[PDB]
Amino acid sequence: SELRIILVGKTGTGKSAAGNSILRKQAFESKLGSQTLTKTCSKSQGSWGNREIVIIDTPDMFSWKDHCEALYKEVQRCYLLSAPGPHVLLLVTQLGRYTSQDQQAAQRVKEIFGEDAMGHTIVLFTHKEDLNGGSLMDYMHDSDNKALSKLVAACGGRICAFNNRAEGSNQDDQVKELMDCIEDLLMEKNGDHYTNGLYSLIVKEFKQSLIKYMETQRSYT
Repeated sequence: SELRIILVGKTGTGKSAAGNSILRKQAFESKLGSQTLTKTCSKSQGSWGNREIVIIDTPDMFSWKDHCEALYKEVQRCYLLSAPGPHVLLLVTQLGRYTSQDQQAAQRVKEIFGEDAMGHTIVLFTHKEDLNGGSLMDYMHDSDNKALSKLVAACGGRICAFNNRAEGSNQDDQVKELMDCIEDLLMEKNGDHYTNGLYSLIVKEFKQSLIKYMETQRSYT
């Protein structure tokens, strides 16, 4: 009955702080008034509605253009920490600021986890206060950002808004909204988690397979 979530997103959008909001603790390094840069994967756990939540935070470099040795090592770490596969990938973006770099982060999710990972992805929008009291759905409807529309479509319209600084009922409400989105997704998937050939495989063997897998995914994109 455990729920495994992987966090991804463009640098500066606040994915680690979103993880902390969900778990209601300082699970991942994130300091008010400073910019976060996550160098290595880590995991933390909490609960919601009597089930255990396992969150895997990823290095910022997953979202970048790079293919260094450390990248392959950390991807293998991410797969080991999230095995036998994530129920949800949470792609973290800042409201009103979906740029080429967010597009790259989305492309990298497909590269690292497979294009079909979009079918278990939910788009988070941080800085929800910038809706100025309007609804997120109206914001999506009225947005002329074509790349953002394409991401939201790939994700089956699954979206949620957060203020990472939320407290009390504001915090409880945003986490509940996310959990409701997750529950709807899992109902539709008969409770299935996402998986792929690399999860099935689960150090040198994995590395070689991952490089080939990523190359294949780049072509599809």
